[PDB]
Amino acid sequence: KPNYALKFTLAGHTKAVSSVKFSPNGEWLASSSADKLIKIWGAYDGKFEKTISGHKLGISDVAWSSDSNLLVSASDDKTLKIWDVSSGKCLKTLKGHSNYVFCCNFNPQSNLIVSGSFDESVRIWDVKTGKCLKTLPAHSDPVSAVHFNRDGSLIVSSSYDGLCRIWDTASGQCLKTLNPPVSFVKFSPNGKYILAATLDNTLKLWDYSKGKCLKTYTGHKNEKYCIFANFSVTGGKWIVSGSEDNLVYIWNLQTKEIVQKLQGHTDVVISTACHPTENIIASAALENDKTIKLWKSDC
Ligand SMILES: Cc1nc(F)ccc1-c1cc(Cn2ccn(C)c2=N)cc(C(=O)NCc2ccc(Cl)c(Cl)c2)c1
Repeated sequence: KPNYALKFTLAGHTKAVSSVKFSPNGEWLASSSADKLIKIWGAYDGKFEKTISGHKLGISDVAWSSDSNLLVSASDDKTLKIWDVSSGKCLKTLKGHSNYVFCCNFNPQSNLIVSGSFDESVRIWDVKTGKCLKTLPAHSDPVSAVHFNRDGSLIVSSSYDGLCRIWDTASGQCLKTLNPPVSFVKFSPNGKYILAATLDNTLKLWDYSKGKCLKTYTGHKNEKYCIFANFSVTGGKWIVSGSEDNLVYIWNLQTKEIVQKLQGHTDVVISTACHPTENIIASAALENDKTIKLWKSDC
């Protein structure tokens, strides 16, 4: 069992925190917020580094490029923005969605960005030009998550419509459809499995090639919000997720037993992230809390 303990509470956002992500080189934590700002924090000392501003409405999501130099943010102003982290400057504004942009990610090469929107579409953008390359009529309800697999050849998307769809990046064509609302989806690190959250207090680990569910994780509270979930792989093999009972849940991946519930937040833990090399979790909560917490375990 892990023994995550609170190391830092990061305060500064003035509305709900929407997403936290560690940079791939492990050095930074980025946070987005309904307060229209991105904040950058030291991953190991918790130290506030800078605020990045420019969006006209709340930010739902942020994601890092592979070299840790760029960020992309998704916003209720219906755009995404590409940021140079070291200068804080907006490089591109990605325009095209007809409703709030909810989720975003770079591919491993980081020449592409994928986005999902309340307009029920998934878009694929060129990082260099900022132009939309493809619009996928992906779903029949808001898109809750978008994720590239390990080499970027595939995109997985999820939606309130209850579907999880896998797309061929190069052509935009749908390869597989896996119905309670699906509130989150992500590829496993090797790209073989998919972790999917549904709004019936349930996480499931699917085999992608087989199209069958392998494990089911329950005990948390998730019926209203799209809550990030993670594979923790630096120590023991865990599943990590937030919860609407203000706790961070950690399951043993193989046995599906809840092995730790992290107490401290005073609102829904909407986002969790796992550090790329250290046994460190970042968690962030909604507007009655507005803080980010950094936790460290020996295993
Ligand atoms: C707090 C905040 N502030 C802003 F300014 C803008 C957005 C948000 C926000 C963030 C998250 C976490 N998050 C973000 C990206 N990703 C992949 C996530 N999991 C979730 C929600 C949510 O649950 N909103 C209702 C809802 C229910 C069902 C569906 Cl289907 C959808 Cl799409 C949304 C809202």
